[PDB]
Amino acid sequence: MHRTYSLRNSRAPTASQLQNPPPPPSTTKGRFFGKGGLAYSFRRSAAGAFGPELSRKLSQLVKIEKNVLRSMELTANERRDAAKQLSIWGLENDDDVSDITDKLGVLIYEVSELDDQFIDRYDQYRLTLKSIRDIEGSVQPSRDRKDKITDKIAYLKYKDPQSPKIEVLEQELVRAEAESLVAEAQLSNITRSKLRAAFNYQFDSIIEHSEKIALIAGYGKALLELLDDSPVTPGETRPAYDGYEASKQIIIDAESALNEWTLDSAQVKPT
Amino acid sequence: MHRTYSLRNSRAPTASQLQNPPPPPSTTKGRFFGKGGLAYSFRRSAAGAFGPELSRKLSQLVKIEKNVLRSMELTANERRDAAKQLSIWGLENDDDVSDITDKLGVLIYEVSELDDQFIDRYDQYRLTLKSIRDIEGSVQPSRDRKDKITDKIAYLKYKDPQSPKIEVLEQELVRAEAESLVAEAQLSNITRSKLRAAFNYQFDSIIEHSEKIALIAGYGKALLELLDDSPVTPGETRPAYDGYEASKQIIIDAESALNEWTLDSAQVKPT
Amino acid sequence: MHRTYSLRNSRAPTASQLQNPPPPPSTTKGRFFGKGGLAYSFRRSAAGAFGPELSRKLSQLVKIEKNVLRSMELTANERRDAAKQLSIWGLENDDDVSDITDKLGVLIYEVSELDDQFIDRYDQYRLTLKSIRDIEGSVQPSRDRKDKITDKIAYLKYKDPQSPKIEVLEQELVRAEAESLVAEAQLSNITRSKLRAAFNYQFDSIIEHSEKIALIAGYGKALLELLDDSPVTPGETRPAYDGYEASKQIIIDAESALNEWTLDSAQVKPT
Repeated sequence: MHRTYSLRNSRAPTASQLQNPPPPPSTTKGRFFGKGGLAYSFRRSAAGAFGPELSRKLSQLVKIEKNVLRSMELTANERRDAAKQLSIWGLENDDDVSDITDKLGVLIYEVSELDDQFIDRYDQYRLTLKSIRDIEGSVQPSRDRKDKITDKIAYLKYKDPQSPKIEVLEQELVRAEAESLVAEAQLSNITRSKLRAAFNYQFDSIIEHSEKIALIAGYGKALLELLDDSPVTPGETRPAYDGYEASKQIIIDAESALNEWTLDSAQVKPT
Repeated sequence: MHRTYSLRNSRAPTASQLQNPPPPPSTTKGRFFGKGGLAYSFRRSAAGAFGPELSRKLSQLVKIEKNVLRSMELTANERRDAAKQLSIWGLENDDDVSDITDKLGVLIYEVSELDDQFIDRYDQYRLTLKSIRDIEGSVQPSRDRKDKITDKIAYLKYKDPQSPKIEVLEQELVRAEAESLVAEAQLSNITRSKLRAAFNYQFDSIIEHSEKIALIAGYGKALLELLDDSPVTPGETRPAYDGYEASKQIIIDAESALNEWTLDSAQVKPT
Repeated sequence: MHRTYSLRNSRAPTASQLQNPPPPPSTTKGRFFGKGGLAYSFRRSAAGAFGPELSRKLSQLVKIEKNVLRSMELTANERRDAAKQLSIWGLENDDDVSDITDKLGVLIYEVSELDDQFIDRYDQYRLTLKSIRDIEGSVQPSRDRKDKITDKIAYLKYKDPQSPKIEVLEQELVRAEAESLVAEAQLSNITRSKLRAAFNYQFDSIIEHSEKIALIAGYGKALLELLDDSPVTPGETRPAYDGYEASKQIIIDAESALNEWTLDSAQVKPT
């Protein structure tokens, strides 16, 4: 988060924000529950009511992550349709305009397919989170039994300190305690391992997607440079278009670079 | 109290009062019962009517202390709101003015949170007072029984000095007396211990809060020094503001000093 | 604010918080509107509805500050009553206990009177804020007239560009603009001056109050040291109390130090 020490819900402008004023807030921000509907909210609340207490939060996280994946795939499909129909509109235009919008449509198609691949990786990470949820929520009943048996032992001791069940219940409490402390140890180990692996995978997918999208954007801007933005004076003829070969090579190079990209090929250097 | 030997309800001016004349009395001192309402007064009176006689005063003290804590938390919340909305007003002003009032709002926010922490400590001390009230008010019925039984013994002796109940009642009086004198001894011991511990805790919290507020005030005055109070002549332009970094470091240092403060780090030296 | 970069509504423990675990949250935090009543809320909302737009926020700040002052004076009076009745309870106790609680009552009385003095200073600062509110809210109608006249000029120009009123209205717009830009300049100057002076006064009062309360707390802890916390074994006699002279000199020294305190005598050194 970028907030400086102030009560303001506004952050100090960065270098990009200093370069130009930020655009006004989106006009599509309507008034609603802030999420669109209620069925997924009911699912989330059910995850927050019925599940075991100590696993309830992680089950809710898994459900919300599934919602995020659903929304991401839906918006990727919608972006694909938008690119297709944008190029459809650009078909009946100037030949230069038609070619430029067609190539932009292909680039957005690549962006959509890369989004789909990142979505598959994101679902793999979500499955890992589901696995850690499962193991930890199945290790919870050990401590549940420990708490129940210690409460029963306290109640029996208060009611009848000389009851014969005291010794056997004490052995059982010891046994659940040996079952439980070291189970906590194993749970911590597996939680650390699974969390580290899943988040490393997720961040590798994130950086790969970001770098591929950045390369696509750079190639698209270089190809936009090809577009002739010089206006033609009223009443004049249309100059001939000869950018088929240049955009031809540009899209060829974009595909070649996308094939060539590797995890080590990432040029992002954190400091 | 600062009153010198005079009938005056006025005290000799101190060095601070000698430096400048004291401000006139507050204009918000309206006419009322002096406390605002009646429900808490009814609660206090009920504490002063229904409880056991010797514990009634301490129960009243606990109730009044709860009232004080309620008022303190309410005024802390109101001060927080005042700081927020003051900085809100200062948003639409000069950039230097906006920054200075924003940082002042953060400082008052820190003052409010420190007040909340002191309030938690004060409630812990109030709980200790409640504990001493409970033990002492539960030890009162021992002396109540002693007084009742000695009155009964005197009445029986006057009515019938040869009654057979005289001997058994005398044994019971002895027994309550052995129950009561040493109970007074234990009550004195526990009262001393609890009072000393609770008041030491309260005074430690008080000095910690005072020192933190003093550091906040000093940093705030040093930051007010950053404000450009030089007036600009009519019709002239606004000089550029460059105090972001200086206040940046000032608030950083204030937070660092607040973290660094310890009980031994207090620089107040009573003589 | 002490929050580190995390979504947690919890701050990293400081040195004092590292020394001992923080006390649990206060048990007096009931369920209500969070402020106690509704009449002051109605007053605040009226300040936020009826006043001029650009002065509405500052008028609300003044009203909320008046509420804060009212609450502070009420809680100071309640603390005074609490100290008095605490010493009242301590009257019927051990002679050492009676003396120690009486002196503690005097110390809390001093704290209350210092709170009253700080309240007077705080009301002076609030009056300064009221003054800046008044001048700025009275300079707002100049820009109000400027906006009204420019809207009227635009409407007249659209309706009839050749209307004779165009020239006179244009002169009037120029005149309000000469009235308004330099009025903005003067408003910025007076706002800077008043804000700096008022906040310097407020912070001086704050640091003075904090230092006096810290000295009171230190003297009170040194006097608590005088209390004999050694328990007496059951069945034994009460050792004689001889702490009249020591507490005598301690309270004398506390009064002398309170008289001796000056603004320059403050030992708080911000870094």
